[PDB]
Amino acid sequence: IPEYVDWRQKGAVTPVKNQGSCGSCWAFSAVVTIEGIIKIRTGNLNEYSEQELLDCDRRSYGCNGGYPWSALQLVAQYGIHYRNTYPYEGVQRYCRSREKGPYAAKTDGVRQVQPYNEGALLYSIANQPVSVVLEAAGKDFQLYRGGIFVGPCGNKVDHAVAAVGYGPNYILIKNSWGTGWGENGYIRIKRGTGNSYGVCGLYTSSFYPVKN
Repeated sequence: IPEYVDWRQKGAVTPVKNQGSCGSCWAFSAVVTIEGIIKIRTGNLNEYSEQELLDCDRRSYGCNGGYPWSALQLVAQYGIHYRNTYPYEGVQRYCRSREKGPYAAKTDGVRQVQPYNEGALLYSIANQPVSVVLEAAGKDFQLYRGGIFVGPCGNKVDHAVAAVGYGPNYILIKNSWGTGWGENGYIRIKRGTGNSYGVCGLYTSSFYPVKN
């Protein structure tokens, strides 16, 4: 795999979003990976609906938190609508998939990266954007403005985001806190520290969609 990957340069990443106060990060993370794999497989970059996953993933807890893997399982089992059809409201409401016409996109399954393995995560990122988790609670992450982030941070993961690239010393992360946070909404997190958790627990739990 190459020394640098940046899915933004391949036109496979949509603009940075702001989830607001709702604990919907798991839905935003999952959508980034759907947006990416559909561009990779079909050539078209579309925005898909975080709100649909928020409303309709019965295994998750709406704005109280959730699971990227169940959100991705939902998209493989049913499908997902365009963001424009099902825009983001920042609050969980009734599942309205059936009232909004046919699904826009569908995937075929979900896979997990082997946890606590930096190389396995980089291998998956070279193939597509990947949903990852990290510890965001610390003020250093909250206040991050730029540069390759080394912490301080623990490994008590609490926030789902998407890995969309990497380089020799970092993994490139698309956050869902708007374009005013970090590097126009992105963070570069240090890699290669030899800690199997990853910096801020980045290697704990990573999933990606499968599309034939």
